[PDB]
Amino acid sequence: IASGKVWRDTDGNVINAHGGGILFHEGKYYWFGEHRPASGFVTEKGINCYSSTDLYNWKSEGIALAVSEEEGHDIEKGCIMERPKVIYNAKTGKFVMWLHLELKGQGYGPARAAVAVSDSPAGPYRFIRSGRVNPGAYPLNMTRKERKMKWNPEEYKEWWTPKWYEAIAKGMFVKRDLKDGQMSRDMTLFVDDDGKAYHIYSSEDNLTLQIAELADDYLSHTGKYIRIFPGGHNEAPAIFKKEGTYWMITSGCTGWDPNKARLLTADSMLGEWKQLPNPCVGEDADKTFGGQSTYILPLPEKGQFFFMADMWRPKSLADSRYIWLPVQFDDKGVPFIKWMDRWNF
Ligand SMILES: OC[C@H]1O[C@@H](O)[C@H](O)[C@@H](O)[C@H]1O
Ligand SMILES: OC[C@H]1O[C@@H](O)[C@H](O)[C@@H](O)[C@H]1O
Ligand SMILES: [Ca+2]
Repeated sequence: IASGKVWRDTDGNVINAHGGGILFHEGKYYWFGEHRPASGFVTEKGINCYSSTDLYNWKSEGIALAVSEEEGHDIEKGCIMERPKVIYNAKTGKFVMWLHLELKGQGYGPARAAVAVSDSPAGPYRFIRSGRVNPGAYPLNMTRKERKMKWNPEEYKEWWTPKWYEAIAKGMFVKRDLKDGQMSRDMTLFVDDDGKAYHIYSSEDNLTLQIAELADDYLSHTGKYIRIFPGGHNEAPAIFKKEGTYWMITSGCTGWDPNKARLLTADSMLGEWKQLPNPCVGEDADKTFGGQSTYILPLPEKGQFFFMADMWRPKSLADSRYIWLPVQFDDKGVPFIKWMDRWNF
């Protein structure tokens, strides 16, 4: 594994699977990610898939979730499709893909999540719907008192005042968004020990992370969710569980520019989370080695985990590279990440 270099599939073509993630099913790894074009910032083709038995050699499986050709469709060509993730639902035997969708021609304003489903890992995936998350529902961890507070929008027009920040912390944008649903941009999925799945996403104008329970078929949200680090600008979440404890790596909010990573931890998915120092160590750790978090893959056969990141190139997004590095653990069990030029499983 040679982070930062040009990686090619088994036909000699450049691997094009950004903002991605991996699952293992019936003996093979499947890597889903954004097909990015050589120019621009929209999705021309959709979500790409690659497969491998060894994590070194990747066969192109083609587009797993294609853009629609129907005019006015949610995923019409020219929408923005980002950070796709796939989880296998054991109950229904289906593959469920969630992704960040922004409607064609509307920049990043819509802030939706979208869901699609397939009987096979590589697709084709069938689009079901898009929208903002859990319309009408409050977070479990907003008290009755906090839920009663009202916030006149004309009094809070200026961002980053003391009163505005407090208001954001106490849930002013949760209430603003309560009718039509919570905003969802950068996102991930996690399937827990008990078969419950969670949708983790940057909400409230990117200011606040939310963690939402999915229904038993993984196709919708139950209404149960929490909100964490309000005003923190945690983005690009990646998450794993080890020995009962949850660990989440996130970026800051600086568009395509790299920034300092954060480590977050909890002893229950919907309990209280705490922030720890940057998990990246050594030279360039302050810039996440020039990358941005996308996924943490468990390798449960080994009791190991590895960290996947993107090295973004906004001038030609298809030239964006991949950083994959092992997760290491200190003598207290706290995960950390060191750069290695080349490494092996
Ligand atoms: O993100 C997709 C959304 O779809 C909506 O129809 C639903 O009301 C939301 O709770 C959410 O599941
Ligand atoms: O909007 C430009 C980019 O901003 C990043 O912060 C985000 O993680 C990406 O998925 C993309 O949306
Ligand atoms: Ca958001």
